[PDB]
Amino acid sequence: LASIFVDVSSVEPGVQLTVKFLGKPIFIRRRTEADIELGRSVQLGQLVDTNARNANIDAGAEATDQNRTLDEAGEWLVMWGVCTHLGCVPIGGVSGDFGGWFCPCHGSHFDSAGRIRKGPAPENLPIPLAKFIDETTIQLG
Ligand code: FES
Repeated sequence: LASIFVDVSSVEPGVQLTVKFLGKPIFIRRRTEADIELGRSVQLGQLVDTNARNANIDAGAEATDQNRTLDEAGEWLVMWGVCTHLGCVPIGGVSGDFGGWFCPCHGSHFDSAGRIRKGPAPENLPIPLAKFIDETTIQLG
């Protein structure tokens, strides 16, 4: 079966793990308290794309910070590392003007929940089928 199983036991706050799945990067960021608070401080009305783009929940779900992470605590942000404009790999480590990712191909800025805030990309970075299957492992797909 296609599903893969990622050990995240050693991922510390402020670290992104990048894993290849279906030929493309998946970003698994363990968010800092700053990342989480900032994500939760954004009103839906401020967003370019109000859809959660999240395979795990209703396709009409709103792009609240809570609908962008795997866990209620908001520590685990898992998304395709594929810019929704033309597919370049967004640069992380708190890059760009919105405390998240910057796609250097045509200048798209994503926030700390991977939501599009500035530039040509039309959509928030999509979230794959992903869930914890115990304390230390995320199943993708
Ligand atoms: S591919 Fe990301 S801004 Fe164009």
